Amino acid sequence: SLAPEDGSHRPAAEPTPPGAQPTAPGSLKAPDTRNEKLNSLEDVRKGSENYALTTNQGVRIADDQNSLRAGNRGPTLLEDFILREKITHFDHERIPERIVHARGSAAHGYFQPYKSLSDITKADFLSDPNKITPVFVRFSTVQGGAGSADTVRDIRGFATKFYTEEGIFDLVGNNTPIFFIQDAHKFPDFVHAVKPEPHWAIPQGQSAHDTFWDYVSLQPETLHNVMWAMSDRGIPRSYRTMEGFGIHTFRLINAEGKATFVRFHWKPLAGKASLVWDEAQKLTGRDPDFHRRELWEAIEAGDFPEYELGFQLIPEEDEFKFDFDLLDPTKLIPEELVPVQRVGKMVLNRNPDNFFAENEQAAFCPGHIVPGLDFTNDPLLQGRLFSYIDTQISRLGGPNFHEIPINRPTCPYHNFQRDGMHRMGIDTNPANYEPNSINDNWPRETPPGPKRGGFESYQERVEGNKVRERSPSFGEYYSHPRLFWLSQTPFEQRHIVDGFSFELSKVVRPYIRERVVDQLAHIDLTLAQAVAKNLGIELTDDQLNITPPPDVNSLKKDPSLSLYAIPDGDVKGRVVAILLNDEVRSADLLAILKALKAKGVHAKLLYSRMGEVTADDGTVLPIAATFAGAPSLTVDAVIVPCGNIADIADNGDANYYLMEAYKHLKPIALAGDARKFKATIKVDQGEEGIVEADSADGSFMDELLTLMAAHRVWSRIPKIDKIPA
Amino acid sequence: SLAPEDGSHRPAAEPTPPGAQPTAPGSLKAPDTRNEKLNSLEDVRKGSENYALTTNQGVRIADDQNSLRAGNRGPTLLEDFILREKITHFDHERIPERIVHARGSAAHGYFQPYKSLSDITKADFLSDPNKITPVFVRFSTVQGGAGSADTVRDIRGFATKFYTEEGIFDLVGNNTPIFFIQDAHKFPDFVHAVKPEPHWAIPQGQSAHDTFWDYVSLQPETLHNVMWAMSDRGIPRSYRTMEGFGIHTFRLINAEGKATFVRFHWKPLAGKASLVWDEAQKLTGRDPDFHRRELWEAIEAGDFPEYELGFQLIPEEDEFKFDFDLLDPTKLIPEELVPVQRVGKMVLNRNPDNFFAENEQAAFCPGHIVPGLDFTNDPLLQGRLFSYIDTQISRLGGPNFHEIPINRPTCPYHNFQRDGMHRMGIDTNPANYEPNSINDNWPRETPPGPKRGGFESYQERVEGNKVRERSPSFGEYYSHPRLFWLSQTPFEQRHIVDGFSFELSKVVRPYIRERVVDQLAHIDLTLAQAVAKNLGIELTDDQLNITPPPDVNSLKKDPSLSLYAIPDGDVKGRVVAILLNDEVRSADLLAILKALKAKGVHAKLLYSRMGEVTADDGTVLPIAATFAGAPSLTVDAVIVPCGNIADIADNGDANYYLMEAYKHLKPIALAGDARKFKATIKVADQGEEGIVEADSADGSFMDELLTLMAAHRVWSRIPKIDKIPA
Ligand code: HEM
Ligand code: HEM
Repeated sequence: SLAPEDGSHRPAAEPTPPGAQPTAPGSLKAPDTRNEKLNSLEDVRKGSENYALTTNQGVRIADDQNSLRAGNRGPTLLEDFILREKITHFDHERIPERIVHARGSAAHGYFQPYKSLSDITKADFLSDPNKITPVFVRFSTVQGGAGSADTVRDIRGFATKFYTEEGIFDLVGNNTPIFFIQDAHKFPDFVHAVKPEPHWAIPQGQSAHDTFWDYVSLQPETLHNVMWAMSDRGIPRSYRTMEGFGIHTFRLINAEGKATFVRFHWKPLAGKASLVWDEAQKLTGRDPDFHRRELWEAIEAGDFPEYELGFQLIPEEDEFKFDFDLLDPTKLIPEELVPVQRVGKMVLNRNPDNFFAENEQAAFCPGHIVPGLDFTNDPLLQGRLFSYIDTQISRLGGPNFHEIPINRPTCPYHNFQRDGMHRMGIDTNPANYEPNSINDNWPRETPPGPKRGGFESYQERVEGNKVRERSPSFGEYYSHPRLFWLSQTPFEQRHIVDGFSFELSKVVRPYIRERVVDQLAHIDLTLAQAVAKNLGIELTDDQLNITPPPDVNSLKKDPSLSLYAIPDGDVKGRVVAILLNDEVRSADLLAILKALKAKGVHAKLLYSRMGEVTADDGTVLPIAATFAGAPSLTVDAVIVPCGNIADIADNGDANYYLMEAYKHLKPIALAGDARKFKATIKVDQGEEGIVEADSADGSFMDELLTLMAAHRVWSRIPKIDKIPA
Repeated sequence: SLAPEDGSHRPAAEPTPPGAQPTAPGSLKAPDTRNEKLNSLEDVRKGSENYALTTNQGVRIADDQNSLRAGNRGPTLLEDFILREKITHFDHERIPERIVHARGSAAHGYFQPYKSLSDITKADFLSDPNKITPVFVRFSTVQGGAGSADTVRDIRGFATKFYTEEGIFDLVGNNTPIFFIQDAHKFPDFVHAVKPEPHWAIPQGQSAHDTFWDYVSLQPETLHNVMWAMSDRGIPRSYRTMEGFGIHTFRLINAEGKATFVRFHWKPLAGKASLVWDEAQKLTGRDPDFHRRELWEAIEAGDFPEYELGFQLIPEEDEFKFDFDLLDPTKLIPEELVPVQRVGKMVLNRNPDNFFAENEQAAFCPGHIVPGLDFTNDPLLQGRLFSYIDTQISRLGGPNFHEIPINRPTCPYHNFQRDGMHRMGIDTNPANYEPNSINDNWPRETPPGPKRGGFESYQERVEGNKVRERSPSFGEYYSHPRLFWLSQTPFEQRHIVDGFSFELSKVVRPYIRERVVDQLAHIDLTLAQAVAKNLGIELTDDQLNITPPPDVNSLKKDPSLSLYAIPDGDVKGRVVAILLNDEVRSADLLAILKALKAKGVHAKLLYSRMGEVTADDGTVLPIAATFAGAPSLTVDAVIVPCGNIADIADNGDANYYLMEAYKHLKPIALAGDARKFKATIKVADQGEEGIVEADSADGSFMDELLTLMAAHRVWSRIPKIDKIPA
């Protein structure tokens, strides 16, 4: 009898925009949204409604408020089995977090290819355009714990579990196309350096400390993935607005046994967008769950995250054609030399029911491949194949982690494997070995073949001695950092300079700072000088004379490496803050919202207090948040309609919201008297990125939506140093 | 060699101010700080200098950069035993974090009593003023994960491990004197409610979501601890600047067998200080490891955290002489009815060497008591006794967690317990059971005695029927929250109203907000009216007519419940930001620093870039951090000296630096042309209380600034920050 009579506790099982309703588990939120993986999970879902509360043994509980005691004011009794089971289960809730990418957010989806790829690979999931494969995707950061913030400067993980007809395929990618290290053997050294320092366990979610920059300074192979990290790539606006990459070269194998080299790409259909550092660092304070929240809400809204799977393809005879080793994971393949051809579409359309059961327990391993794919001798990748199965024995508590429901294949699985902790499968097979006659040798081996064949490795030639030795072909470190750098817009280049500058400023030992700078002189002198000047370091004459590295196969730049050089903006799923007053002009707010709804743009209505305001025309407006409660940090744009502006004109928080939005390069739109706010951000004829008009004209809504399509107002950067926000 | 020639890589083994040197494991940083427990760990401490790099089996590694592979562009081989060992170890580094109080920072220290307490207890470690007991202290939040932020709004844990001669005593406490719930049976319900919500695991380190307040609204026993939480107690300035409480009534037992009732207190020598919320929420962004870092750095500097252990003592016959029940842990004992007798002093004086080894693996339990102490029937505490041992099994991977070194007793430990995962002790006893004749029954039972006796429970009379039932004497929920609210300052009350309003602001279902407000009308109408207004709620005529709850044993208020009502200010260990310019007035700096050193106040010098600047008298000043890099959030005060003020006058980061500190009520001092900054903070020519100003910083200027800091924050300023866009 505790629920409200108006039924305001329950959300609607309808797509609703962010903040409209309580968020719910996905099967309640969207019961009609289905795929084969999600239908297969019905057998393990527990309901709640109209159920007696029980122990795990099915015994109904009379009193869930009290321990059993020898009297009212008595001591608690050992015999209280209901108390102890409840506490015992609570005391054992936690399991070890992932050693890396502990922080992650996940959703169910489906994948479909555009056309049969059966010419280049015999993988069943790429075999036909009508073949629809369920996926589960987890996006993550890298350094921080499960309880760390989302919008840190870090790499992001992009791992995809394809539940195919011929097995699970895990594509375990990152949001940059390279990694920091060449050889798996040094993964703990590099991960120990970026991680919090072992004496005092500081700092969390930050590469900005001494041990990371010490390692980078002594291992220049790192410098290419560090540039990406120090770029706006390091702080994305959303998981929906970043690129995914496989990073390693892998193989495709077709029915003839012909092997094609591949690199995997995810391209975001919503386009690439990133935060700026001041905004990102502050947002870890205002909303540490910002990416996790944004993603759940985009999906509850129907703003389904969409990505296009892309292949970079290289014939086997083309292995040595480039200036870099294809097996080197610190080098990218420029899109200018090898294009991405579109392979398929992935759509994330449903949230999970239980984060711990589905996200936290989900296990990806890049070793999970299917017939039609295969590895290469990329010596980072070779090392990963051992690690992902080893870690699950402790993290998921045994070798039966595949029987945990999220991890189960939809396709059939039968073998002679037996027992292990938390064994779920009860095998009826008389034989637990092959060859056997007592079960006629079932289940049986399948020979390799074009469809439904057994897995067989590509018969790659191996010649050479047993050595622990780095290929000399890997021993070039500066030319790809340089290609990346020259491919960036000038405003991206300052953001990179500022990232290096900020992080190095945090480094306590100055010699570590000086060595990182000396490494930068080897990539480009302009970038190297701009950092030295922010650190009060002066380049020597030797440093000034360092010859630039070769370009990569004759390229001066590649613009596919920039987030913004070629615009790809889509406003659908973006959010505007609307700053109300106590007597809002109804005409302005009516026009504003119908323009946003038309382009799938969301709004939140903000005031100095919660509850309701009334517009000039009597309309009751409910309030989503306070100006302090949902700061500018959390929106793409700000719109102030006309009304009793006097009401908010001297409001400290209302003026700061405009200044915070303005400093962070966001579009700002002012109608009527709202223009008087132009004084707080020191703007009168007006400027690019401030939309102003007598009323929210509809041309006014067109100017604002056009700016939102370009994501930020880069022209504004020269003005923001003056503004104290 | 990879190290610099100059030796700038190694910190000095002598105390230094924060930022002066790189931080170090405590045994490198302070090798001559010792106690019996730090000396006991010497057997497991592992050096690194001048040693061969080896496998765990002690095989020397020749090449630590490469997998073994067939050809230098070849596949990795299974037979590489060195790579697999390194990867495996890495692949298995994490253990589960604690279910609650996962986020924490800890340190070694000692405890000494002021005088022999054998009159009221036979606890050996309280027996003698010369008895020095080593400790390990862990401070924590409650809700957040091990990787969540320090300065969130939350309860803080204050756990103390005493290594006594008669066994380990863990006093496991929180920074408020009550808890949210009465019976341990509902702990999982309350924790599930305050924790991130199960569908999407949002939000981290916050109680500002629907399920916590849904529970608060439907369970009014919660309201007293919610009041402390919504107050500035929820956002302390430092672990050094908060109080500690055991919460439960415990028993002291003396040699004669007399039981005395006790509640435990930790009184901070550095005094009580707290953040403001806007400042604290932002610090979780700018520096989420702020409490952890400050603790480590205070100790590296020599500003030791110090606390006074205090007892509230109730003789057994007074058990019913309060109009609240002593065994209810949502109820507090007012220091006005029962004063805290300061009984001893604890000092935290050494950082650990390895955070995982000592902090993360440290296990505390309220069941770990020693002869001279006993329990009560407090039903929250009764439940705790089961849980602390139970999680330790999964979290530290078996029943041998006491053999993890930081957990080990310094006193002798011998029993018939055998085996278990990772058993370290090799037992030579021919017997693994008693009674035995084969070892002559060693080891042996000890009869209870005044000193070095066996533990025997206090023979408390039990009369009742087996019931799952809540004492009706527990069912009064508003009178302690009222006593707390009346005991606060007007600015403290404003901050509580703001705490409730901001958090209920983030509650999505308005009926939950209406419901929490209805509860506040049962506590106090003024507080209920101010929260409803901030939420656009109108109290009904009914809500307006709700009778206030009665006084607690007729106290009108208790100023011990307030952080600021009585000044306890100590500025030793605080920090000042000094905002530099490219030609600083040396006269201003020379006075600013001389006065801070004298009071033990730290300074970090700040500029628009790193490196150095030169003073007008030719002094080279090293820059500690940028304005952006060390925001106002991280300092107690800001002083701006004279020099070339034009250099930073148009600097947005520098103006905003002063605007943030002003909004957060911090003291600001401006000398000479620095006064030109008064305009950014909208201070008039006439000046205002809380802005120190003079044409040079001569003596009166610093005495004015340091006086403001003793008062911690400028409360008079709260009406003037409405009109600052910061
Ligand atoms: C290009 C290089 C790498 C990429 C792109 C990569 C990618 C990822 C991703 C996306 C995850 C998170 C999966 C999830 O969300 O659950 C992850 C986790 C992990 N990675 Fe990597 N990784 C790389 C290199 C390595 C290496 C060299 C090692 C060790 C040899 C390693 C060991 C692990 C482990 C232990 C986890 C946690 C495993 C688990 O509990 O499931 N990774 N990696
Ligand atoms: C007044 C009430 C309570 C206080 C003051 C309190 C205090 C604490 C503190 C300070 C810690 C952290 C210890 C550390 O740093 O290692 C802790 C941990 C814990 N508490 Fe509580 N607690 C209370 C109630 C409860 C209750 C009722 C339960 C369970 C029924 C409980 C279960 C736990 C558990 C399981 C841990 C984790 C311990 C570990 O993993 O080592 N607590 N508590």
